Amino acid sequence: FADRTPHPALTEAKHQQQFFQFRLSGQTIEVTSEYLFRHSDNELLHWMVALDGKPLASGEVPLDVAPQGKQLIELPELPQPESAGQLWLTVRVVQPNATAWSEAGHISAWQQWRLAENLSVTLPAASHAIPHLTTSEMDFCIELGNKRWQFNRQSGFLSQMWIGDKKQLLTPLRDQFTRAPLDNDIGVSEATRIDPNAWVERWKAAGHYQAEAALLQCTADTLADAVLITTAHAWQHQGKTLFISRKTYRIDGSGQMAITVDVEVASDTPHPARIGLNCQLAQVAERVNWLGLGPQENYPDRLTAACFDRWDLPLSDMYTPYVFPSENGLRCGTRELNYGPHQWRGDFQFNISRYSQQQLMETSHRHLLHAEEGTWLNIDGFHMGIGGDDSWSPSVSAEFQLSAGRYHYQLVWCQK
Amino acid sequence: YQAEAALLQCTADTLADAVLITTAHAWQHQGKTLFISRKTYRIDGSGQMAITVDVEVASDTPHPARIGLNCQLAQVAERVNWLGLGPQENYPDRLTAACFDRWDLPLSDMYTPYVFPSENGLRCGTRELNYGPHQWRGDFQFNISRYSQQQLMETSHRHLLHAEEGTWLNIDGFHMGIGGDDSWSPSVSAEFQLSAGRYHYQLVWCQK
Repeated sequence: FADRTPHPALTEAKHQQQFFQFRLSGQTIEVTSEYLFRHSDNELLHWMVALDGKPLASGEVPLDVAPQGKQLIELPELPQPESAGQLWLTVRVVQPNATAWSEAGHISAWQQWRLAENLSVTLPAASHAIPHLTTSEMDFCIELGNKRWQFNRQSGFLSQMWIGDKKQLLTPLRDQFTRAPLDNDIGVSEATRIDPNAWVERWKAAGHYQAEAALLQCTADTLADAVLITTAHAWQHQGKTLFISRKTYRIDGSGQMAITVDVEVASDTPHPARIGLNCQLAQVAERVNWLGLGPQENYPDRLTAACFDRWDLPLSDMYTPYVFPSENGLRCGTRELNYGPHQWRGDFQFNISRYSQQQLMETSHRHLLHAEEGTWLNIDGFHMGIGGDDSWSPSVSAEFQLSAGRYHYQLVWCQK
Repeated sequence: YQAEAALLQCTADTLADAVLITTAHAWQHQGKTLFISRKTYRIDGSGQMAITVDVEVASDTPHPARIGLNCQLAQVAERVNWLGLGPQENYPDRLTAACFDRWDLPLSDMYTPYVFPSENGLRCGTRELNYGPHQWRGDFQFNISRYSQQQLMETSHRHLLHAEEGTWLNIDGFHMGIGGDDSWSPSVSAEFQLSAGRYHYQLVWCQK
């Protein structure tokens, strides 16, 4: 920023430009120096092995590597854990002494890898309680304990949840296919000249920002130990069907709601910016806790610098205050997200903030944004790349466009 | 090639207009779980069985060659009719020459008689497959023949293959590339390896 505070992209540049390169082969790390002139004489290697965020082993090895040379580092016999989960190895190079340009403890390079994984073969504990379905003309209602879920039969969306008598939502949980456009999506360098190839112009012409959901199907069933709700929706613009969404919600005896989503995208509409859900939660909590890539904002084509771990930040750090407001704050590769009493599990991307995608789209300056009631949560199965080879022509590479035609993802929403 | 399936779950429910069967299986070798498969079968009033499959693959096992189903059908029909890429054999990294259309061939053209027997005969990008009275719909790859994968693996020469009873059908959600930059080192590019960790696909099996 003009006051010399960093954008989140500065950390991506730091990692890609590091002077040490690392390879892992079994138990050996190979450290290669990209210095031309100096020996590594102010460097030590911290390693750590963790299992789904919880630490298991650590260590430090002093680096002694000639300019353009290699050093092999053998790790001690790693622990075999009983429990299920992915093991991660993380190395960081730390400078123990101050320089002319850095403080003591400056981290100059890092790298992360997956080691062994144990898949969970334990079937969930069978609960005695059965959730109760009630059916009016307007609604399906599911009660279990103090918990309640309500699905509106005209819209076919989850419209409210209660814990006790405390309502949890301010807006229903609905599909989302759009983002507040980034500067690379707008694709303008001269304010007098408009490109029709720009992502935002293609999305606007096709009607993605205006598409209205039509309900196709909405039904409810009692199984032995669960309630199943099944919905389908079509998004249309002027006769043309752009997207179809088929969902199942399965509410079991433990109180966990499992959501399964299957989406079809017309092959001739421009590829959507995202495929996910959004809602506005009634509460405002101080912290956000997640297990996945961080701690900084990261996108599918800018995530090499983020590391998988357990992160905890205050809510205001989950928003990036770009001077011209846009989509911001995404965290990728997430397995678990905790916010107040809510927990979401899956394999997803999310952003969480006090500003809707709509408010970010209609406001031209950050100082004119005002916090909305509650918190806006965007949970995505899939998200387009952000580009940036330049900003005045389309620049998202084809491997980061959402061009597969069929998409599938699942979440579990529960109360921790 | 040795992994044994262990049953985790198998339950049945009557819905308003359908029956739902739900299964889970773990494939193991010496304590280590290699794959987990969760399936639903939903049999409705029109007689269509809808099958939904979700697979997890351990990150540290080598990427599998395919993710799909197989069975041996009792009947032997003369023709195979499909809507998808053809008419020749095509694989995920060798399909640029095949065109999407409606193809009809005799069963013996669905097998490629390579002198040293191997996996052969795959057709990709398929939306519909008709064989005798059966129809399968989805978005899948298939091969159909009189030889099991096991017989093709254990036999060294094509002239020693013998037709089995009925027909062997392999239906795949996903299939690895075949390589061929050379034949004496690994040569399948990373975009054609099955490295995603989680896989999902669905079929409808019905009688036409």
